[PDB]
Amino acid sequence: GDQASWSHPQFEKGAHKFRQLDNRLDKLDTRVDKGLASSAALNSLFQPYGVGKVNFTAGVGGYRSSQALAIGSGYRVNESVALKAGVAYAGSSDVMYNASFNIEW
Amino acid sequence: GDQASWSHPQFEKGAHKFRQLDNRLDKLDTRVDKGLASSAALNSLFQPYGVGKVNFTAGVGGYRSSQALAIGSGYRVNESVALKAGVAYAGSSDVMYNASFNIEW
Amino acid sequence: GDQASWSHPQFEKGAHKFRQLDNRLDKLDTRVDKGLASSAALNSLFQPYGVGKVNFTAGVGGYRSSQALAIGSGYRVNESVALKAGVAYAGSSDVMYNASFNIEW
Repeated sequence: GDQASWSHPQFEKGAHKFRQLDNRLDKLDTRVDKGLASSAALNSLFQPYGVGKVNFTAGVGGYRSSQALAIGSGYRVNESVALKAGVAYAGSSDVMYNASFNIEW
Repeated sequence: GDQASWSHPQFEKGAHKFRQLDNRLDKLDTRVDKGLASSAALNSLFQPYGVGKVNFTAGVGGYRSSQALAIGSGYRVNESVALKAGVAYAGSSDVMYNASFNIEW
Repeated sequence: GDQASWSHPQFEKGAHKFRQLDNRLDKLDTRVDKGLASSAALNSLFQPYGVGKVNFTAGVGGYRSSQALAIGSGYRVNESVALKAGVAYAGSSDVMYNASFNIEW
């Protein structure tokens, strides 16, 4: 039983199975921790005004116990239609890209 | 050992256990990939102005290697109080709903 | 086989291994459900205007089949530079913090 809490070794091949599963779960949670932190940072922008010019959006964020840096840019044309798109950098292999559009009803 | 990398079969019933766990993990990660993509797309809006009318917010996004479509709408009354709410459609069984409010301090 | 669907018990110690893994997966998905709901709620704000004052941002959200409450606040100085930062409360042990900045290009 390894030390006490873990206790991966179970059978002739249960130790490798338990370790593999435990490693996969930790990897999923990690991607969500950093992935959410970066995504939020990007979704935390909104471009300050924009009657017909370009605006730079960027910022950092954090989730649970992780941190990520997100960036982006969009062009705010007129006061009726809009558009925003940027990329977020989380951890190492956790990258995401956004692209939405705002409109007045 | 299946092919080489996988190697699900372990014992008399380890093959089914390893496959079930591997399938569950992949399903969790998937929901996060599309779920985050859609959520972000919705959170990437902000409604262009709004002194006392309605605004339509919609857009698409992507995370890691997935894509989702999000939509929403809110009424921007006055220049002090606000409100935004919309729904996001990710994958197939990945739907989320938002509803927040902005205020000037 | 427990009841039918579950069927955790497999070997002399497979029941405990299957239960532990199944419990971990459910815990990961949970953190993502509430974590995404709260994060979105916070990222669903944008501060209504701000030429040189403070703005309070807060709201709730939901993902899949969960609900969370998020809050935050930032100071909107001038009509070129900006900043937003807040904290989101999800479930019980699912807390996140954001902090980004907007700028006109």
